[PDB]
Amino acid sequence: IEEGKLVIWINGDKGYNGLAEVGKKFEKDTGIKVTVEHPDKLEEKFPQVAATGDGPDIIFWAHDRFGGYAQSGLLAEITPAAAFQDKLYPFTWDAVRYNGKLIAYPIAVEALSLIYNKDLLPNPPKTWEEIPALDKELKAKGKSALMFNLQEPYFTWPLIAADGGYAFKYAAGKYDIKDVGVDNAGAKAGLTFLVDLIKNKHMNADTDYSIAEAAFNKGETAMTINGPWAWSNIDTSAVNYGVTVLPTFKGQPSKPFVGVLSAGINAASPNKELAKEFLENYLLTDEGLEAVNKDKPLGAVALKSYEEELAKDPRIAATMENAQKGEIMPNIPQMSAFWYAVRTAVINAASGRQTVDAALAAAQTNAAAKFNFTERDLTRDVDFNIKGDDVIVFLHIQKTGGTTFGRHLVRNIRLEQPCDCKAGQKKCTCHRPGKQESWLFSRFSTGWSCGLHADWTELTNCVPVIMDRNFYYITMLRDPVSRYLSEWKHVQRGATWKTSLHMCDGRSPTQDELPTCYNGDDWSGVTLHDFMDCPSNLANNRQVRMLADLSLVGCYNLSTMNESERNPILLASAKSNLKNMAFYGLTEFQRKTQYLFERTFHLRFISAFTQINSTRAANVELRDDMRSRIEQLNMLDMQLYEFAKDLFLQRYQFVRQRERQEERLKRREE
Ligand SMILES: O=C(O)[C@H]1O[C@@H](Oc2ccc([N+](=O)[O-])cc2)[C@H](O)[C@@H](O)[C@@H]1O[C@H]1O[C@H](CO)[C@@H](O[C@@H]2O[C@@H](C(=O)O)[C@@H](O[C@H]3O[C@H](CO)[C@@H](O[C@@H]4O[C@H](C(=O)O)[C@@H](O[C@H]5O[C@H](CO)[C@@H](O)[C@H](O)[C@H]5NS(=O)(=O)O)[C@H](O)[C@H]4O)[C@H](O)[C@H]3NS(=O)(=O)O)[C@H](O)[C@H]2OS(=O)(=O)O)[C@H](O)[C@H]1NS(=O)(=O)O
Ligand SMILES: OC[C@H]1O[C@H](O[C@H]2[C@H](O)[C@@H](O)[C@@H](O[C@H]3[C@H](O)[C@@H](O)[C@@H](O[C@H]4[C@H](O)[C@@H](O)[C@@H](O)O[C@@H]4CO)O[C@@H]3CO)O[C@@H]2CO)[C@H](O)[C@@H](O)[C@@H]1O
Ligand SMILES: Nc1ncnc2c1ncn2[C@@H]1O[C@H](COP(=O)(O)O)[C@@H](OP(=O)(O)O)[C@H]1O
Ligand SMILES: [Cl-]
Ligand SMILES: [Cl-]
Ligand SMILES: [Cl-]
Ligand code: NA
Ligand code: NA
Ligand code: NA
Ligand code: NA
Repeated sequence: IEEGKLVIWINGDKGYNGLAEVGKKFEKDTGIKVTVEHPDKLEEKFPQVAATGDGPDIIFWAHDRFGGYAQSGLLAEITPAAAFQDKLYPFTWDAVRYNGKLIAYPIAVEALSLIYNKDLLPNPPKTWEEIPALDKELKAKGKSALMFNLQEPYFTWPLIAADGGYAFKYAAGKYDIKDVGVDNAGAKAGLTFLVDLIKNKHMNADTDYSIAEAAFNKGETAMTINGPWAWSNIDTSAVNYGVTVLPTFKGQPSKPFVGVLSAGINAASPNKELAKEFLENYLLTDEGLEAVNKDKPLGAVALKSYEEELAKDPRIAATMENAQKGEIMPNIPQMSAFWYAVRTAVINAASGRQTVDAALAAAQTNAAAKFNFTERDLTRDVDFNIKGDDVIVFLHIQKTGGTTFGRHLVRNIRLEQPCDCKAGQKKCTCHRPGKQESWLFSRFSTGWSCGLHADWTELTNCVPVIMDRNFYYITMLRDPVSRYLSEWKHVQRGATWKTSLHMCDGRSPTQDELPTCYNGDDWSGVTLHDFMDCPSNLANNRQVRMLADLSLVGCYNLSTMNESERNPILLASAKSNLKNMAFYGLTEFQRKTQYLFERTFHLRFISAFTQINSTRAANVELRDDMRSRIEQLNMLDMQLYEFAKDLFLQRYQFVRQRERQEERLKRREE
């Protein structure tokens, strides 16, 4: 981001040419250039890049995305004088308040309306229920009743919400993120109605924004559902159209989710005062908003003065009627998870590939961020025969507390013949009774015989050969921000693990495949910024990479597939390999780790594990924006760890409960 310039991101359906005109007036008056851009998926890109030092100075989107950005420390708190605040409606400032603080400037209120072609349909239907009859009439005339975007849940939500669907329950002054309303009876009735429209061929599951718009603007369909921004192209096509209240469902109004177009200032912007000037003194004026509105209409604008001027527009009147009947969107971080969940459910139900009930049940789980596991997933019972052919393999991922855990395995297990650890010696002899055979494959027993910090791909391909059986793989995991910081501090004091083989498909990577991040013998002294800056840093997503089958993505050769393909493959593979291990622990839960290891393998430790809170990672003072960048660099690991933590804690609860029941049944004999 350059100082002395402004870069603005706004969505491609908004009046970006008009906004650019406002930017040119600002430049005329100040010599400060303003660049407007409309990148694809800007709302996903922003948290990915703002966290570094790219990204725009100002980001426009509906307010629902901004709580998540604010929680990650990506937005500047905005500081409008009371005089300026009174220029906009309080309704709209509420939309942009997060945890007591204002995090953007409200621009305009948007709600979906029913848009109809007066030359085909001079009185639009008041109910969804009458649409099938109407369509049958229109099809006899070579036309259809209704087409609108079925791919984005924003457009189908009004119907799903009408009879009772909700996102998050509002209770006791906040949104309850555990009380999700996507699979209740009302939600199902709404979605069932839409699925039925499609089954009876009144609508097509494939219809998206473009297809619906093209059909309406060409007079092929009598109605569409869309926002104020859409009116411009309709006027361009010279359709004679009206904008009205959405139809009712089961006698109740359609309830669109209401958005407030909002302008946030990037926390990493060196231009915060200039951004403030532009927004307050150029855009949020009658003239600024008029310039944007003339390009693509904004809806009901937040600035009282200009909102009064346009209030008489019946299109805006209908927009206000639908907005009053709907609900303002929450701005909480969990909104994007809600939307992603509903997006998928609606597509799969609409296609007929999944029933409404199953699809919404899946959305419910996802929106509430829950994990369902089978009994088999929770039950890990290993008749561990040290006398037999069983071998425990400890896959040690760097900085997960593996030195501690590995020392526990060789020093701390009560065995008839425990490991023989001679004083002042690194390794131990962990042999079966009476034999010269090892029961533990690990750094402190066999050594790094399949390579330094051999990962899942290496171990599974090397261990069986180098020991000739039942192999019981185990590992430890750590929250990724802490694990990443720990690795940065260890590298900063000389760690490189440069002798690791990184073997996959029978060879090590080439330098082109895996470039080194440092010149010279090591990366000692590196700052966190420079650590984060190397694209090929093996610290990034280390736990996923080391638990996945790397052959599935072409090993270390990043040209063999795109990131959009490679990433889901890695995550799924790591989840599967982890889940299917005999056991794993979490660094943050030392005692639960001990207990589950003991109950999995039917072993006991001599001395209790202990929790060390005062780690080197814990001592790093971490800005929220920086934490967020570390999360983004480790996003696969963040997902793996969320999964792993939940499974681990569900395993703990399951095993403890069972043990408590057993004790009790025993007492209920005596
Ligand atoms: O045996 C020979 O061939 C011998 O021959 C001699 O010549 C003759 C001998 C005899 C006769 N005769 O007539 O009788 C004639 C001639 C010749 O002079 C020798 O050069 C030659 O020796 C060669 O072979 C021997 C046997 O293989 C080698 O000795 C082995 O290896 C040594 C070594 O590699 O240094 C040494 O191993 C011990 O020390 C290592 C280094 O510390 C240990 O490995 C390290 O483990 C670290 C760890 O786990 O902590 C790891 O650290 C990294 O990860 C951790 C955890 O994440 C981080 O904390 C660290 O920060 C991180 N550091 S990093 O970022 O820098 O990576 C390290 O990476 C890893 O290197 C090793 O575990 C330890 N083994 S031990 O405990 O068992 O002792 C030993 O002497 C020996 O090991 S072993 O074979 O017994 O297992 C010798 O090196 C080799 N010399 S060479 O010149 O040919 O290469
Ligand atoms: O990978 C699947 C898709 O993911 C991406 O879309 C996501 C967004 O990132 C989420 O934020 C959300 O989108 C919401 C949006 O936040 C909300 O404001 C509303 O968007 C309206 C907008 O208010 C209005 O101004 C106008 O622009 O129409 C928008 C709807 O098209 O509703 C959205 C949900 O429909 O969820 C979506 C996933 O549905 C990514 O951008 C996609 O390209 C990708 O396919
Ligand atoms: N019992 C324990 N409780 C909490 N953290 C522990 C621990 N034993 C080790 N760790 C942490 O695990 C990291 C070392 O992992 P490894 O042995 O795999 O290199 C260190 O993190 P820090 O570097 O942040 O201090 C260390 O503090
Ligand atoms: Cl070794
Ligand atoms: Cl614990
Ligand atoms: Cl037990
Ligand atoms: Na040795
Ligand atoms: Na260490
Ligand atoms: Na160096
Ligand atoms: Na800290």
